Amino acid sequence: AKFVIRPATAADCSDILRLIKELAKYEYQVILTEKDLLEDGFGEHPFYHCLVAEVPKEHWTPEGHSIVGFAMYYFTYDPWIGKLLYLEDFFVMSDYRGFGIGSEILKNLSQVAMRCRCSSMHFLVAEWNEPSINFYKRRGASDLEGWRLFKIDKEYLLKMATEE
Amino acid sequence: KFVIRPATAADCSDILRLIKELAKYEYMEEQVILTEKDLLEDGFGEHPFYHCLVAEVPKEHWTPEGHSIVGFAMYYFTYDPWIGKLLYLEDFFVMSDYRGFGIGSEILKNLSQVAMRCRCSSMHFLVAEWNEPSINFYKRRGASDLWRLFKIDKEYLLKMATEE
Ligand SMILES: CC(=O)SCCNC(=O)CCNC(=O)[C@H](O)C(C)(C)COP(=O)(O)OP(=O)(O)OC[C@H]1O[C@@H](n2cnc3c(N)ncnc32)[C@H](O)[C@@H]1OP(=O)(O)O
Ligand SMILES: CC(=O)SCCNC(=O)CCNC(=O)[C@H](O)C(C)(C)COP(=O)(O)OP(=O)(O)OC[C@H]1O[C@@H](n2cnc3c(N)ncnc32)[C@H](O)[C@@H]1OP(=O)(O)O
Ligand SMILES: [Ca+2]
Ligand SMILES: [Ca+2]
Ligand SMILES: [Ca+2]
Ligand SMILES: [Ca+2]
Ligand SMILES: [Ca+2]
Repeated sequence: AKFVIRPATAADCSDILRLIKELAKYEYQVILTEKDLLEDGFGEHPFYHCLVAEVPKEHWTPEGHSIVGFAMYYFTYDPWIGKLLYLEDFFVMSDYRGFGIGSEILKNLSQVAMRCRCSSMHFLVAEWNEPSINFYKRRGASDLEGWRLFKIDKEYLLKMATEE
Repeated sequence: KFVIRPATAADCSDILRLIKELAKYEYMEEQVILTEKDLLEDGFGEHPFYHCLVAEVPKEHWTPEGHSIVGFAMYYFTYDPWIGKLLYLEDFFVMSDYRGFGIGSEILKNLSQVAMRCRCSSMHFLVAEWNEPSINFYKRRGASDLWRLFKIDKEYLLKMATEE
């Protein structure tokens, strides 16, 4: 009912994976491990940053968890405009929604963007996810040729890395 | 006769030049509002928001105007919470008169070695549907072709950042 928003620490990684998997579940599997998450976020070069919502013992989940929400983000670069904050995952446990946790994470995300001089914050939302679409729209969000996403998988990267 | 190397801060005027030539190629040169000063700050300060590789030619092959940089790639890392680290190819461009000589292939070898060193599972990138030469260029190297994007601008972010 009351809560604190703070940067994640390494000891939060198990809760982060649990919430990544709960958001995946809401959108739809997840093959990332706690160890990856730990190395990728808290090693020498962080590949993502996380804000976490923490509730007092009074309001811990039935399973005993203090962390009831999170956001995962990273920076991207638009070579026409400049740096962007990219919001990757954003989720509050179903029983703690509607009490301002979300809005507080978004204020903290907003602060990061201004500190870091991002012109905009970018994020994906599913078509069917109507409550989230309206929630974002209320806060200023607009929606954005025809350019296709391509990927080259590690087996082909390996081939090119190791040909001369 | 060419070397692929990491960009240095002194290469920023060339990077902007090639950013603009790629946007022209993509029918969108008028969108480029980035400056050389932004590139320098964003690329060559405390926190780089992109990385760049450049193709430099020797004196005997400099462009008619005298430039030694004839190609580049701009990249950054993103994070897929289901999978882990990804290498995201933002811009990839070789000046027309210097295409067909192995430069793009060699840039792609260097990108693939970044992905391997960094343990990225895949390299992701956008390709316009009209851009047939490049589509086939990438498909011959293993590329596979494979939800609404919202933004919140600076003024709305500042708004959320500064409220109780
Ligand atoms: C992942 C991405 O990058 S995009 C996808 C975003 N994530 C999701 O959709 C996952 C499911 N949803 C959620 O986890 C959350 O609802 C979030 C993250 C979207 C928002 O977090 P919350 O803590 O619920 O936000 P907060 O409490 O500040 O406000 C939510 C708003 O919805 C309303 N609301 C939320 N729950 C309820 C409810 N059960 N009944 C009535 N109204 C509700 C609130 O009144 C509030 O309204 P406002 O827009 O007028 O301020
Ligand atoms: C972010 C993005 O991905 S945006 C889209 C990419 N950019 C564009 O479309 C802009 C126009 N394109 C460019 O400027 C590009 O970098 C490209 C895509 C044209 C590639 O750069 P290039 O230097 O032309 O590539 P490179 O010269 O290595 O290879 C092109 C072809 O010539 C052949 N080739 C080049 N050099 C040699 C050589 N020395 N011996 C034999 N064959 C050669 C290659 O095999 C390749 O053909 P393939 O597809 O059959 O293998
Ligand atoms: Ca996500
Ligand atoms: Ca910053
Ligand atoms: Ca220069
Ligand atoms: Ca681009
Ligand atoms: Ca690395």
